Amino acid sequence: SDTHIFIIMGASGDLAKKKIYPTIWWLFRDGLLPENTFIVGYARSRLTVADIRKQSEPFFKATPEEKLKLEDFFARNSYVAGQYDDAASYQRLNSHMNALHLGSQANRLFYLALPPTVYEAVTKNIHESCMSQIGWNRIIVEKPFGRDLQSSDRLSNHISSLFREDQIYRIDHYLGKEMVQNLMVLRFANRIFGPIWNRDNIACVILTFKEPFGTEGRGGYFDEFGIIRDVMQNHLLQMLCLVAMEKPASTNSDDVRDEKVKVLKCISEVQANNVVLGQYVGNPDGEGEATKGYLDDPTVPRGSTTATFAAVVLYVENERWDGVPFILRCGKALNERKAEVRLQFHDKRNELVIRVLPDAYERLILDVFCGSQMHFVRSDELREAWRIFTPLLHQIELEKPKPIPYIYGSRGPTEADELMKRVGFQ
Amino acid sequence: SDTHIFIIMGASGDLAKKKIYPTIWWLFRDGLLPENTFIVGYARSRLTVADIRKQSEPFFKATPEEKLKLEDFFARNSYVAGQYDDAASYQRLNSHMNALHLGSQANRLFYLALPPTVYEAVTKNIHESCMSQIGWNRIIVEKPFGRDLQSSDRLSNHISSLFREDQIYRIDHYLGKEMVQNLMVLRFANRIFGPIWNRDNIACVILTFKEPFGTEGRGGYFDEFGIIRDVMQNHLLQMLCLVAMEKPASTNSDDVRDEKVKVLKCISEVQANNVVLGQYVGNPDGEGEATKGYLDDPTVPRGSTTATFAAVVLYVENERWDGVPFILRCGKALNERKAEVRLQFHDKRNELVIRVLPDAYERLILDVFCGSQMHFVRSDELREAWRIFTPLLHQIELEKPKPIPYIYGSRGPTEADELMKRVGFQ
Ligand SMILES: NC(=O)c1ccc[n+]([C@@H]2O[C@H](COP(=O)([O-])OP(=O)(O)OC[C@H]3O[C@@H](n4cnc5c(N)ncnc54)[C@H](OP(=O)(O)O)[C@@H]3O)[C@@H](O)[C@H]2O)c1
Ligand SMILES: NC(=O)c1ccc[n+]([C@@H]2O[C@H](COP(=O)([O-])OP(=O)(O)OC[C@H]3O[C@@H](n4cnc5c(N)ncnc54)[C@H](OP(=O)(O)O)[C@@H]3O)[C@@H](O)[C@H]2O)c1
Repeated sequence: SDTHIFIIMGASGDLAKKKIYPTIWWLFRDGLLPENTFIVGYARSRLTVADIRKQSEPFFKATPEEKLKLEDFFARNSYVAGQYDDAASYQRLNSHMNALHLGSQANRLFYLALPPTVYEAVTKNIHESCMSQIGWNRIIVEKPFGRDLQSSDRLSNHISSLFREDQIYRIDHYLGKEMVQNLMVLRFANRIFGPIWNRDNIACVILTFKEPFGTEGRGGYFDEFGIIRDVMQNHLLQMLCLVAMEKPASTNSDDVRDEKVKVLKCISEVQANNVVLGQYVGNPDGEGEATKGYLDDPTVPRGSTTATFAAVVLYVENERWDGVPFILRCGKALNERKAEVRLQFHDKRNELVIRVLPDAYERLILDVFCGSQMHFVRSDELREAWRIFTPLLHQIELEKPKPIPYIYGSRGPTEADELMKRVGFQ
Repeated sequence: SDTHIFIIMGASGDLAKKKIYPTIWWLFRDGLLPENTFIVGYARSRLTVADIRKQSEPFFKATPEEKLKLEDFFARNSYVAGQYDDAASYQRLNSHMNALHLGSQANRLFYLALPPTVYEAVTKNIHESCMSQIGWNRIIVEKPFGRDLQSSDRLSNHISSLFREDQIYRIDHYLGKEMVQNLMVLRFANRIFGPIWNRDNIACVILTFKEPFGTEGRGGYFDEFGIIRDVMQNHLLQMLCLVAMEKPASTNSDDVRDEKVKVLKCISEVQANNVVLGQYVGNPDGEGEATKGYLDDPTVPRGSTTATFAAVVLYVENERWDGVPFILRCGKALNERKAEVRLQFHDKRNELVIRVLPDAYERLILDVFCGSQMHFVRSDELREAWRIFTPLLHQIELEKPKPIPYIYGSRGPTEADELMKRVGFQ
């Protein structure tokens, strides 16, 4: 229809006031939201809309001449309070949404801006209380999608036992304002260079994600993940899929995601001999945040063996690719801010390099509004990535191997380049 | 065999003392010449080897410790004097070559460092006087290979009436020390991206040759050619061939040159509507040779309509390429020193970019020594390029259209970009 309700499960946290309210503001200001779109937040802290405004207007970049549009925006805003496992609270939320103009028939988009530890509760109550009877119901879940195959499997099974896959939207948007253009141009490259990309012409493919900045006083949150769960298992693996995939049956989201799943189902579990881990130490001669290392961050626990750099070799095992090594190299606190995919050819060796107005996160919100699931990891697709990376992560958490120390600013630990050479790179 | 004689027809000119003596020195110093190689020069001016040495040693970059190798080098040197159409002079040359150690059986490589106006004479006398009876005989001819289809045809017919094609080596080496790597990597790219390069995936191909420097006090020699005869008709057309060619039957020089000829035989004669010509004027705000324009060069005749920039659209007409425009854009005195080939794809539009120890000219001398004709335009291949570009050049010399004036440092006359847009570039 034409009436939409944007439920924000958790308006009192960072992601709410720092981004999603600003981003929805930015889409409304530019006339990109549906004309009949209400924004309804919901958390336990009792507070007025004006409190959200006083504590989240700084981040809007508002200018005096455009503020009347903002007044209409906040007329669209409303907020109610309640618990996350209180049936009466969800009933109050549902009745308040029904009270809005045409809220009975309206589409409902639930953004779970909550720590996944409460998801099991929320997804339940919504399912039995707040789902629309006429319009569609789409839920946006947030990272982490578990931390291993078992936890991710239990969470995804719980969520998919209540919502069809065309209602589950797993969003990921923390690696740059050009995050969607990456996958878009990589899909275009797979559609163009489809016939060339075989084991006959290519000897090795690499996928690189370098960042020049460290954790920057926030290594405490990064310490509970690791560089494998933060960059590799989700994004680099998705672009590996996009590189190695077959020609899709069409341009539907589900067909290309089927091809990505088919690619993932051919990658065996990575083992430690094909893995090089590294941790960045403070640069003695640099200045600024360059002087501090990973362990010099106060939020990082002492003795942390968490890797902030990883080089991993995977192999797609079919007829198109066999023995062709896919080298995923990523790392915080490096020499450049580079995100590229280089395919080296069977012959100095020659290689093809693929380097990178709706801006990423906004593009993603608009995809869930229109309904295109193109860029969201699908539930069965995730299980395969977690299967690939789970034994290695269990081994790392069990044995806790000391990551190779590398100097802040270096390209990486020399063992990574040695690993590349062992498999056949030069 | 093992004995070689390097005849240099014309040791008293620039190309002799500035390059070919230095280059052969550089190949001997590095042990790249055959061990039994004699260097024998020949021109009308009577002079000793020591005069060539006193006037060409500056250009050798000799260092005190390496000069004993140079003494052996000049022991290999010798020189005789005579006319270019005097039978007795060529008889003296032949007897002197026979006098050398094993000179009767030795291979003979004739380098015609002479203005082509005497070629007809030289190539005759050699054919009847100085060709070896046991070893091979290879002649290196030099630009210009004529100036239109008729003159080039008469010259090539005269030369090929005396020497087989595996004896004629048309050398071209004035556009950079990386001139051979260009064609090498372009051949590799054709062998790799063969299946992709069709009219289905590609909408437009461009081939760019930009130079940031002007004529630099030597516009008098450039004025008799034009930018079409200096860059486009020879080099850019060769790399167009290398891009659009089919898969060769093997890796022989003659098979790939057959493919290049097959490509050339499908390009019709270019007409003025697909041509944009430009002449560089002095930059008022720049400094140095930037202040002077093309007409400010004293060696340039007043009122010269010679084009120093050209943008030309050609079309290969077969089944692999049809309606696919090949845009050859070249120009002296520009913004960058760039030599690239960009293939634009059928969709912002995406494009594939191909940009560029034996160093070019040395690599070429070594190819004629070993005998690989890979990088030398073959006699039947040249005729096709001259056929393509002859009507346009006749029209330019007849009507003398004033080239579009463009500012020194600009990308080029706006009419070139307009021409690109007319054919379908964006
Ligand atoms: N790179 C990443 O992976 C990344 C980065 C940023 C955010 N995120 C995800 O984004 C989501 C939003 O989190 P946030 O960082 O923006 O802020 P947040 O403080 O984690 O959560 C926002 C709201 O959640 C409720 N909440 C927090 N902890 C709770 C608990 N233990 N029990 C019940 N309710 C609780 C509170 O609402 P009330 O107290 O008002 O009820 C709080 O204001 C999280 O799921 C987080 O994982 C991920
Ligand atoms: N970009 C280009 O196209 C380019 C650039 C450089 C050179 N070249 C070619 O390289 C070749 C070498 O020429 P160069 O520039 O190095 O010097 P050059 O002075 O043209 O020729 C060298 C020798 O040729 C003889 N010679 C010159 N004009 C003659 C004439 N009208 N009749 C008879 N003999 C004559 C003289 O020998 P003696 O007086 O001792 O007998 C002279 O020392 C030429 O064919 C030229 O076209 C081309």
